Amino acid sequence: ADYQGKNVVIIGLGLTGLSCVDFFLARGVTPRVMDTRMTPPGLDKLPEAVERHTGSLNDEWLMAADLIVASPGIALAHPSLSAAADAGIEIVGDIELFCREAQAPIVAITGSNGKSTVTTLVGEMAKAAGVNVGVGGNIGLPALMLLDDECELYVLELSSFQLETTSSLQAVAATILNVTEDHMDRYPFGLQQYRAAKLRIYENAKVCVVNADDALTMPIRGADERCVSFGVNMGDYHLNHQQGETWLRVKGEKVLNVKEMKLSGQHNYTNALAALALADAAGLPRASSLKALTTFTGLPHRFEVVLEHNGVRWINDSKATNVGSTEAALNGLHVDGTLHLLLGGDGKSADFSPLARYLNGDNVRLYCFGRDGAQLAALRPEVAEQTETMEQAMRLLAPRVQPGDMVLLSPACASLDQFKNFEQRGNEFARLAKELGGH
Ligand SMILES: Nc1ncnc2c1ncn2[C@@H]1O[C@H](COP(=O)(O)OP(=O)(O)OP(=O)(O)O)[C@@H](O)[C@H]1O
Ligand SMILES: [Ca+2]
Ligand SMILES: [Ca+2]
Ligand SMILES: [Ca+2]
Ligand SMILES: [Mg+2]
Ligand SMILES: [Mg+2]
Ligand SMILES: [Mg+2]
Ligand SMILES: [Mg+2]
Repeated sequence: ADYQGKNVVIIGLGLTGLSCVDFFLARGVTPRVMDTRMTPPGLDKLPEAVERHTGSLNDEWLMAADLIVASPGIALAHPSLSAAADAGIEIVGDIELFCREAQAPIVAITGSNGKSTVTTLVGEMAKAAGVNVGVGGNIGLPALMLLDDECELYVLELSSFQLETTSSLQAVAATILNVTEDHMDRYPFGLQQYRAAKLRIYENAKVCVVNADDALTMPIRGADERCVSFGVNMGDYHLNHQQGETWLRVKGEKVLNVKEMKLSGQHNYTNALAALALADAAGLPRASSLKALTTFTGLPHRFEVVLEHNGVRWINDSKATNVGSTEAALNGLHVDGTLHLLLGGDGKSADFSPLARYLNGDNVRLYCFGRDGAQLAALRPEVAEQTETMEQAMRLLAPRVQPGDMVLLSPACASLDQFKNFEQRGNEFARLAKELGGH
């Protein structure tokens, strides 16, 4: 597209907004930028010629714009943006700008949880094929930074927020991995509204990869000829268990024993299936995509086995900051002895009820900590202990573990009551797992 001579205003001075600034500067357009934070991090990366306004939005800048480029972190519903749209001012986001310029096929991945794992996995499948693939859309590598005429394939992780401002995406393959109660703040009309944002990803997609086990991932008008499904018990791509073994199965044919993979957990096996369905639909060779499933290490803090010693697996699932993540970790969970389950932190007023139906059984112990520990111990008081901190809980369980056991940090809560971020929490869990379980 051609932006010469336009009055362009960018909202957000994070990495995403900075990538938008770079995009317009590379095209000879000097945009204006604003951020409601007084001193956003990106401020001191800006060139001198870019006018900037911080500490709030600048309504007259917005109302004079030819094009508003909104960070995903501000709502289309914010009064200033509603006022601009009422005036007929075009509002887009960075993904919309990307889609207008992308000259290679796009694989597009959204969902409440698992996006980063599936996105990275599809990227590995492309790399195994020798494809110069560009992988991004997370806050840490914004899509506009991927744009390059040498790129042969784009793999984008897309949030519901980015999708709300995107209209030009024509994915060669797209998925909604799952939809669970999250981002409730931004979706005042509930789960079907949050869903409608994610459903935009299928607009003009050539192939829709849907979750057979989550009907909210189906396209808005229902299943159609574009749809390929992945699931646990059935679907085009599904899981097969027998003789104590598990296989990935595609259209009636086993394709891989999961013992060749390095990921653990049924939900990561379904992530593998979704990734393979997307890669297949994108035209990547099956052989190299299966090879990627055997080399993919997984991402830190996502159901990550950090220690396996003396028959005890220690699993860092610190990135399970919400209930749907932990529920997925407990569903179909394979443990031969006792599960020692670490829950706690700032639960953000979540309903933890869903976790209850997994915590019966003679082989479960709960260790609950942080701000909301008491709520979590309430799930099943008989098998629960409550401490202030994760380290205290780990010291409580470490002398009790036996071969066959699993120690799972799947907190279902944010970490900010006691840690700088979930990465520090996961890193601390790994340090203590090795201190207490390695020797
Ligand atoms: N298919 C899945 N369903 C539910 N939870 C999952 C699934 N795959 C992974 N998880 C868990 O969800 C948490 C987040 O994983 P991941 O970082 O891949 O998600 P995401 O969608 O990228 O998240 P974000 O919205 O923060 O970008 C981790 O606990 C991971 O184990
Ligand atoms: Ca802002
Ligand atoms: Ca206590
Ligand atoms: Ca956190
Ligand atoms: Mg001024
Ligand atoms: Mg999210
Ligand atoms: Mg992510
Ligand atoms: Mg079902």
